Amino acid sequence: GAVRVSAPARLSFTAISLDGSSLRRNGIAAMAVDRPGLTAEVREAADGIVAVTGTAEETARELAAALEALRKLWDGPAARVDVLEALPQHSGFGSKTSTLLAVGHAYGRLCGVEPDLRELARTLGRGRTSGASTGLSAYGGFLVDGGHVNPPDFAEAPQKYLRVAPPKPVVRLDFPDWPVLVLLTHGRHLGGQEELEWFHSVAPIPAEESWRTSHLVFMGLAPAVLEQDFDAFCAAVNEITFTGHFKQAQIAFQGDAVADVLEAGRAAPSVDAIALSVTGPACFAFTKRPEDAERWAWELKNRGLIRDFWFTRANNQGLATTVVS
Amino acid sequence: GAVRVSAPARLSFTAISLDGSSLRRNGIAAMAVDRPGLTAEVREAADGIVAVTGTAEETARELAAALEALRKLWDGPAARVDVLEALPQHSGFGSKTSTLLAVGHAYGRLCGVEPDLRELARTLGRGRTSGASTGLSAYGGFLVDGGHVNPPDFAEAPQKYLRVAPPKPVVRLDFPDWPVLVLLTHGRHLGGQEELEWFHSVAPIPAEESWRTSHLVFMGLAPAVLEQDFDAFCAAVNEITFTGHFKQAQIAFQGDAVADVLEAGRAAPSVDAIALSVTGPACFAFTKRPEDAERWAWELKNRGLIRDFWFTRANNQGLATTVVS
Ligand SMILES: Nc1c([C@@H]2O[C@H](COP(=O)(O)O)[C@@H](O)[C@H]2O)n[nH]c1C(=O)O
Ligand SMILES: Nc1c([C@@H]2O[C@H](COP(=O)(O)O)[C@@H](O)[C@H]2O)n[nH]c1C(=O)O
Ligand code: NA
Ligand code: NA
Repeated sequence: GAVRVSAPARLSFTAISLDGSSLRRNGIAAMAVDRPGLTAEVREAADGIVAVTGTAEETARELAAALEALRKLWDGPAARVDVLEALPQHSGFGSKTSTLLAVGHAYGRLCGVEPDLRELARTLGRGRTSGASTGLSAYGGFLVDGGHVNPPDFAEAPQKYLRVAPPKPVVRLDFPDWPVLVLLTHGRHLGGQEELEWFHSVAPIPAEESWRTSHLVFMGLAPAVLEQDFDAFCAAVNEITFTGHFKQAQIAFQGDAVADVLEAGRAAPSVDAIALSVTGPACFAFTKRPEDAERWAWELKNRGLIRDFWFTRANNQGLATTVVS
Repeated sequence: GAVRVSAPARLSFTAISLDGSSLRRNGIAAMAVDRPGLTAEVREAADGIVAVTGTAEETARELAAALEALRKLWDGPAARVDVLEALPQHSGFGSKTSTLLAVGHAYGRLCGVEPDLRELARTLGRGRTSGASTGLSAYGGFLVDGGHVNPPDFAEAPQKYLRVAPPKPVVRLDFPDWPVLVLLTHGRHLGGQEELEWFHSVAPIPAEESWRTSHLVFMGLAPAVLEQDFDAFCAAVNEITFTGHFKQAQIAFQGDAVADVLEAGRAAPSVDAIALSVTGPACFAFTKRPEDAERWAWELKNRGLIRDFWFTRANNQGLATTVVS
């Protein structure tokens, strides 16, 4: 037998609370989509040897380590995982957390265990700052996690904390039946030390900017999703993309390759709103005229301003498993 | 037969978005408690004449009008409602909405109808600004509604809007198993035109203040509730009570009678946090030392600084109905 697992990608709108005086830090607004997706089959390894196929080396080593640990934890068989459809690594799709939880849950099912995904996340050391991928793995839809309570020492040295349980979702909603335009831009994958050094230049952000981001997320995005108000939703997405303090810093860190696409989407009458997922290269867009947006993205792809584009829709469930032979 | 309905009071922490440039207006953070409570019995009026007992005149006239309308709407019998336990009127307990929805739903049950409470609210003209009482009637617990999308004209004349469907809850959580100390202060019930004139002096509030209130609510109160973090919860409640721009204006409008109690609660080591519900007179407090807080409130009541006090707990369900004879 095999356990077949499917999971959605995570698209992130913004991180919220990154100032040096707030009661809490982090917080992520995010949604789940069908494409790109993860599709993987977990079965007993014939030779009793853990085996991983169909991912980049970093994720494959990490899946092997996860399977060797869960094998010891649940006293299960050595597993092979064949990843038939991989989430693109370090592209703004939340691939590591989404894949570790999907495969872990699947191996869990193979072991006759039904794991808590927040616990599995903890066990595999995921969602230290973000609860987005962890929550969407469980629920799908649109979600905002409440990040982490800040300690009394926080105001003194905000840089030590900002950088064991993943934040639970303070908002979880079904995403309306609106199509999502995914835009794969030209974008570098960021340099670990270049990134840490970049983050320590931008953060802590002004307190007022944390507050405005909470306001745009909780009193902009989230009610628009809940009330299925397309115009309200797009107004909030654009306010985040084009005015969000931390988002602006992410766009500038990625540079012209992403900025040119966001400005093109804003300019285009076929694109009602557009966003950068994390630091990309994945951007995502909303349109009440997808026929027009298709034609717009096809020309950007021809010109070589983007590498690729596709329409997808929200996943309002999270991961799914089937037994197959 | 009779339908016996019980419903919790609504305690309000703060209104959120009351500036002249925000994507949305209003928004309420609130919770449901057992005491004060509503307890009412709805039966067929023997003489075929609508009858209301056990409330103040304003609410009684309004319940009669509601029963005469729902009678016509659902083609039901003339009802009598005996309100055995009334929510105190205009005291910060959300009595009108809570009572209209409880009695309407009960009469509904008498008519063999199961009404949508948001629709019933609309029908009876409730939750024009607040969704707090409407949502807590349905769910109980702790909730934050997302208020109302602001029109394009809003930025021009914010005063026209600020002042048909009630806002749905963007956050709904179970309240943890913490006791709530209710403090009934000396407080005037506000003058309709004194209030409208007061509101037009304070609102619109600065944009930065709207943003900080969203931040304290969504990235303060709500995650603390979700994670059952008492110290985090109290830190957020106090930040709202003592620094909330709009809350400060409500305290100053009510004056010394409420301000003296809030300052006493803040000063008291037995009171970890305290809040004013709307403009009161009801305040409410949290304590990890309720034995000490009991002794503190007993002395304030003896001295005559408060009229009354009681402990209660959260109601995590909303209204409940039973059939009785
Ligand atoms: N910069 C991040 C992250 C980081 O990605 C990593 C994976 O996250 P998940 O896939 O577990 O959700 C985390 O380390 C988080 O810091 N998330 N959202 C953002 C954002 O800017 O919106
Ligand atoms: N100033 C209000 C109101 C008003 O009370 C009335 C009843 O509300 P519900 O009982 O339907 O929730 C509404 O008209 C609202 O404007 N609510 N919360 C507040 C607050 O300051 O927190
Ligand atoms: Na556009
Ligand atoms: Na105190």
